[PDB]
Amino acid sequence: GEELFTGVVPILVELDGDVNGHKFSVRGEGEGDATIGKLTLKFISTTGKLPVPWPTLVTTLLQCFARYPDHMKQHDFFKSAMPEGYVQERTISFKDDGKYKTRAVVKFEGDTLVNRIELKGTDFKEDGNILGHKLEYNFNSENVYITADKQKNGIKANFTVRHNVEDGSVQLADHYQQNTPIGDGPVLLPDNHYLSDQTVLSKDPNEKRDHMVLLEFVTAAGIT
Repeated sequence: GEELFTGVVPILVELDGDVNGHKFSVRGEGEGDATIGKLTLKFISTTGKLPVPWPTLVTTLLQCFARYPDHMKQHDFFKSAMPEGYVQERTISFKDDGKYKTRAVVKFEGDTLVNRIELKGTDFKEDGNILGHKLEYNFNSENVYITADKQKNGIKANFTVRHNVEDGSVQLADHYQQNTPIGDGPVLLPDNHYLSDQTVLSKDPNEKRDHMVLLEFVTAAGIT
């Protein structure tokens, strides 16, 4: 499990989405290095312009690349489910707006870690932040809190992303998360801990298509 992440791992992310009827498709590529918990990814909208703001998709677009310090390595559920993988399901509720419902399959295909995501959004107002494209191209990073769910044999996470609106307001995104392993072998189930996130978004100056460059540092903490 954790032996699969000792070196740099190439990454493929494929996303199919529909929000209030607006279909779109996103593909991402890059690499991960869990020794330093580093993610470098570039996503592109293959269906033209994205009908939602890119920041709203950052959390949906590989926590198995988190660096768990040595003293916490028995709490790494994500890497314990590899190579057969795990299913990541989320419900991202946007305040005074709609919600994303995502289901992702995260496993290895050879040496490549593949994240295949289906996203469905409903109840979005066309003049509100998301569909109105009123969110700034930035990201406020915080901690993701993880608890074990022994009965369903996985984990759960509950965190809230704050999106800066162009007018100075803040659009909240309530994330409920579940992860369930695909394989039947036993996995590591953790005590309560958290992932510390550092996220930067940027642009590729030579990329003509609607895209987003993503740099992520994910580290576990909360257990001494």
